[PDB]
This record gives sequence, C-alpha cells and structure tokens, in this order.
Amino acid sequence: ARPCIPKSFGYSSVVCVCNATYCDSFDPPTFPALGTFSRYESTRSGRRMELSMGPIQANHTGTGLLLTLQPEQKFQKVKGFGGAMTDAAALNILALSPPAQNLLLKSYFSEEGIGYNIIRVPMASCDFSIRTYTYADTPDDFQLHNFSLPEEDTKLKIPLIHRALQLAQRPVSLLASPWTSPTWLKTNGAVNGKGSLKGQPGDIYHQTWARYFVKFLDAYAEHKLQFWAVTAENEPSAGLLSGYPFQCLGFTPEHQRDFIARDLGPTLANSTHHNVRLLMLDDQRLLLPHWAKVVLTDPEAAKYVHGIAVHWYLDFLAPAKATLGETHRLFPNTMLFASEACVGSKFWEQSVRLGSWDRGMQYSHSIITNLLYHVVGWTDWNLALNPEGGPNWVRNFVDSPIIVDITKDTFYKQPMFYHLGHFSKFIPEGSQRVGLVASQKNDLDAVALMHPDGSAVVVVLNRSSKDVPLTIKDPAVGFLETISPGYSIHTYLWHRQ
Ligand SMILES: *[C@@H]1O[C@H](CO)[C@@H](O[C@@H]2O[C@H](CO)[C@@H](O)[C@H](O)[C@H]2NC(C)=O)[C@H](O)[C@H]1NC(C)=O
Repeated sequence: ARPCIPKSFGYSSVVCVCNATYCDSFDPPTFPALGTFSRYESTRSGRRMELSMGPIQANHTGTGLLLTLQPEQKFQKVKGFGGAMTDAAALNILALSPPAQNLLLKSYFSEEGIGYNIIRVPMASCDFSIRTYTYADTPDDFQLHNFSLPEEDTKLKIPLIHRALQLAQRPVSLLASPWTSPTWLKTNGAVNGKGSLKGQPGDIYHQTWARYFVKFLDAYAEHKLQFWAVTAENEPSAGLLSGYPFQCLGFTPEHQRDFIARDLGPTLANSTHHNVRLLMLDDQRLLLPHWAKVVLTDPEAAKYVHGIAVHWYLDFLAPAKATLGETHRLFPNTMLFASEACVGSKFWEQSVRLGSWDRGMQYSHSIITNLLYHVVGWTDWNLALNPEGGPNWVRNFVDSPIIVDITKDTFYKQPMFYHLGHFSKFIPEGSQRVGLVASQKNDLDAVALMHPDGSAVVVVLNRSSKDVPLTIKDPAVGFLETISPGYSIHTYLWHRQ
C-alpha cells in the first residue's frame, strides 16, 4: 500500500524512512490460488519485501540447486517472534509524535506490518534503562510491602504494550526477565558486579526473591497483562563475573537448579500465575548443553522448567550442533527458545550502522540457524533505540531494527527489521518446521515450514555476491523456478490444497 522511502547513510544498503504521516506498509494478506506462489523479496540493492507471484508448474525447467520440501518430516512447532520492550525502547517510541508512534507500533505488530507475537519485558531495570532501580528498593522488606511499579512500567512500558496488543494481528505472548533483584537480597549489595542471592536456596532471601516474581505478575495482572512465561534470570552467568558493569545476579547452574527446585518453581506453582511457563538459562548458547544437564537431570527442578531460553551475540561464533543440537539430543521434550539477540557488541563495531546489510543477513542467518536446530522462537533485543544505540546507562550501545531520531519526529527501519519480517510475518504461531533437502552443495541458508492451515513457507537467504538459480520442489504441487539474487532474502508461500 505504501513503499519504502529509502535513505542511505553510507553503508551497504538503505534504511526506510518513516514519520508521523508516512511509513511503508503491506496490504491485507491475500492468498494466491493453488499452482501459483507468492514471493516477498528484499535485496541489498534496495528491494524491501516486495510482493511478486509466479507459477508452480509440473515441468522442471531448472538445472541447478534444487530444494525439495519434505512435508512429512515434522520438527518443532513455532512459538513466535518478537523483541524487547525495554526502558530504552519505550523511551524512544514515546518520544515521537502520537502518529509516528502508531506507525512504529504498527510496523511491528500489525498485519500491515511484520506481525510480532512476542514481547520480552524486563523485570525492572537493565542497562537499557536511564537509571538503576528495582520494584522493591526499600531495604530489608522481606514481606515486599513496598513493592511497586515505577513510571518506566506504568507510564512507558505497560501503555505501549496495551497498544501493541491492540494493533496486533495475532495473539501476543509476554515473556518477563529480571536482571538484578533488590541489592539487599544480594551478597554484594549492588545492582551490578559479582554477587548472587544471599544465603542458600530455601531460605528467606530465596523465598523473597521468588515472591518478587508473583508480586510482579500480580502488578502486571492489575494492569490487565498476563504473561506467557518468565525466565529464571537474565544471563545468570553474568553475576559470576567480578566487575560485571550492569544489573545482574549470578547463579551457577547448581544455584539456579536448586533455586528453581526449592523456591521459584513451588512459589509460582502455588500462586494464581501457575500457568505461566518458566524458562531456564536465558543466557548465551555456549553454556549448553552443560547447564541443561545440571538443571534438568534433577527432577525436583525439571518438573518446573518448561523450556531453555538462549541468547546470542551475532558478531560471535557458537557452533549450533555442539550446543543447541546436543541439548535437544539430551532433552528432546524441553523446548529451546531464543530470548535475546545482538549486533554491534564488539568494542570496535559502531553501535548503530544505519542501513547495514551485513547486520540484516546476520539476523536472518541466525534465525535460520535457530530454526534448523530446534528453536521454537526468536526474540530480538530493544524494539527501538536512538541513533547512538541508547539510551544505555553504562553506554553498552548496540543496534536495533528501528532507530528513532527524536529531533526529526522520524524513525528508520533497518535491514534487520526486514530480515526479521521475512520470518515473523510469514511464520505464525503453531507453524511447524518441516524437512527441506538440497540436491547439492550451495551457499544458501534456507528453511521450510508448514503453516497451521497446511500451507507452505520457505525462507531463502543468500549471503553471497552471486545469484543462485534454484528450483524448490513441493511433491504435492510442482516446481518453483526462481533465482536467489546475491545479497538477498526471499520468503516463498503457497497453498498445497
Ligand atoms: C513524511 O515522509 C513523506 C514521504 O517522504 C513526506 O511526503 C513526501 O514529501 C515530498 C516533499 O514534500 C513530496 O514531494 C511527496 O509527494 C511526499 N510523498 C508522499 C507519498 O506523501 C512527508 O513530507 C514527511 N512528513 C513530514 C512531516 O515531513
């Protein structure tokens, strides 16, 4: 309905400019008839999820790479896609004029947008906050009577969430995660640095911390927001590091194990929020399979864990088979979910690179890798950040799919936004990954999945400079003659009935 107004800032591609009165959007979804396929294409040259169609014939005119859908090879069912509603994000979003605000929320949650169905919510402050604070900073209040939500919640986050859900295409799931607990429950009495919970699992320190979760869920419930799940702790391994710069809370796998077993699990289960799911780890994938082993081989702990939440820093290496692969192999019935993703973390990398194609490619390549290794969902970090990748109270700036320029009541949707959309918009909840074999060695990254209604969706990413002609074969309908342009990403969709 409205295309991308491109704008280059000096990197491999362009970003799409949006403002109070305009923003590139999609038309209502149309489902092409059997025999025809839909293709959404994005390219480093400038194409942005442009819709085109073609025919699925019975003639195989292709003579190069062939990807054949294998509908009967079923894998994990997809939970969803989303990003985090951090203090930083709500701050940047609410700093645009009401109309720009809605165009931005629409870009993410609407069907005219890329249909996010997941929102991660920090439990109080993290580094993408403009100040340190918790929901109960009044010292030694074990009964948690001075527990309350600050303005960041009641004024910024909760209102943006109500609004995203209100514009949301499909149902949205809320995932919560705490960075640090009140400093008076910690061995070091500081929101950051190296320190963990005081005492040992089962004590009053641990019972209070677990209650803090229920208090939180009661608070948000009072605001008419229910959570799908909460994590045991954001990056618990961070608190084991001396000098850790921002809000954290160390836990060793053992500590986490017993904490969940003796405190978190029971507490949640015995409350009105017992249906909320609990995810363990919520830390970098290199800590797997080991963390899973420790926590999950203990049935008192594992009876409470619904899934293993993982994080990743795209600029870094972390072979998936040895981590995500092995973990599935050891605990096939415990879902793997991606809760945080990052780019521009390494000290020399510019936090934000407006229009970076490399960063987009990294996002999709990472979602494909996650999807190929059993992950049921993929959650982005900050929904939006300013041009410097902030605000971040310890200057730990990174990039974000949407960059807000408050001085121009303008926001820019980066290549990452679209690479995320290529999945988020076409892989609804309940979609199930199916097989997809390549006839030969190729430089493409691809993944196929079947919608709940039975329709197909294949995402093909080409991180190479050369075009790769290819045919997709669906044994129930025919062949899709097509081409994967260099530095591009396509999403194909088609009925099978
Ligand atoms: C928001 O962005 C739109 C798109 O660039 C701006 O509208 C364009 O403005 C130019 C120059 O005035 C016109 O030649 C085009 O016809 C407009 N395009 C469309 C489709 O409207 C708009 O000016 C921007 N809003 C503000 C407040 O600057």
